[PDB]
Formats: sequence, C-alpha cells, structure tokens
Amino acid sequence: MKKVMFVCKRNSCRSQMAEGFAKTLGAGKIAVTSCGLESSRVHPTAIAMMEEVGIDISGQTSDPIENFNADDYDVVISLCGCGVNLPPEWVTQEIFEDWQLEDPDGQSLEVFRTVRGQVKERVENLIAKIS
Repeated sequence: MKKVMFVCKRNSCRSQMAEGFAKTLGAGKIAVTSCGLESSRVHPTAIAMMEEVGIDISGQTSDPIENFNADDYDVVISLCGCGVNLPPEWVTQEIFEDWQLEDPDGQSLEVFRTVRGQVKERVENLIAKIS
C-alpha cells in the first residue's frame, strides 16, 4: 500500500492534524505518517477541537525528517505553502504537494474549527485522486 507523509515546520501541529484526518477518512485507502523538518508536535487544543469531528491525534509521535528514508513514503505532502526545504528523496515521489495551510497553534478556537475543514478538503481531494 502507498504511504502518505505529512511534513511541516518545527513548532507546527498541522502535519499531525493532516495525519489525523487522513488516517480517519483515508483509513481504507492509504497508509499514513507525519513528521517535521526539525520534528513536529501534537497540541491539546488540536485534540479537543477535532475529537468533536471524531478525529484522533493524541497517540502520534515525531522525529526530524532527515532521520527517515523517503522511499517507503510513496506520497509526500508538505504544509508550508509554495516553499519548503527538502532533500531530493522527499520530493521525487509519484505524488507531491505543498499546502498553503496555516497552523491553528497559538490562535483562536474559531481558527482551529476553520483550519480542520481546510485540512479535511485537502486530505479528501488528495486521497480521492490517488485511491
């Protein structure tokens, strides 16, 4: 099965949140993980703003992207927007993206409840074109 990696900046949760929608809606369509350029984190408000949509991220982890192989991630989605720093093995995939998607970390709960749907439609239209 093809594996989707979601990647973002050091202090971001949108890579972990993108994995949350993708493992819930893409559950029977693809394999999925998430990471960050100098690693990434889960966020308590991204648990509670998303469990009301039936999503889970609480059990997820991260390490710096250069510790991973890229090759076992047939599909790689960045969330930095038309500009990300990546080694060539992380971009040469059969499908690549770099989403123009913000982090709700440190913003209002209305921004969490907005960005969740922006992640959902990005995950959905990405997975629907590959599976």
